[PDB]
Amino acid sequence: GPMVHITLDPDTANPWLILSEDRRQVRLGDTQQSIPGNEERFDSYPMVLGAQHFHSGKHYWEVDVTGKEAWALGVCRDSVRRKGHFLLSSKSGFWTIWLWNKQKYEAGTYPQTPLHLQVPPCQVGIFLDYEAGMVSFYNITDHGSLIYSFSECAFTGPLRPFFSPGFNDGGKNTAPLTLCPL
Ligand SMILES: CC(=O)c1ccc2c(c1)N(CCCN(C)C)c1ccccc1S2
Repeated sequence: GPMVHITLDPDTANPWLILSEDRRQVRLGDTQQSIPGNEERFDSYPMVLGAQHFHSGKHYWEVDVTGKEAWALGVCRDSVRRKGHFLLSSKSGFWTIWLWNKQKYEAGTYPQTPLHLQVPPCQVGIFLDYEAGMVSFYNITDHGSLIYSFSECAFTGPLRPFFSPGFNDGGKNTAPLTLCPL
């Protein structure tokens, strides 16, 4: 079935992130870690990928976001640029939604799409359908209602799970993103 056990890829993790020993959780740090400047590491935002690669098929996983004032989740091409600033956009190889400022939910279309959520999600489900060209986001707290779906994605190559526990703000928002047991 589509449920997949995601683990986080340490080689991609921005130095402002702290990964748990089992690589199932990630949070913002108060200072940057001193770690290699390898080509796969996001250097400008607190972002990290899952280790898993998807070339085809249906895949599903869930993330706990309880109480966080900001986070971003989704899928991206493995080929996305890792160094420098960029637009989180489905024109740039990312299919993502996010929260910031405690109550501003947006989908990473270009331009961005505001999302009106009646129930703030505590857990989010991410469903990837490679052949259908779809990435769908579900509000587990609201009985699995649809938050947003990207369609007509027309994927090539491997895709990766994408995560951010927030941006750097002054040590705020330090609770982790946690991959839920499935
Ligand atoms: C849209 C875009 O390219 C974009 C690029 C990077 C980031 C981002 C938006 N925001 C949303 C804006 C935060 N700014 C205003 C500080 C975000 C949200 C949750 C977690 C991490 C991040 S960092």
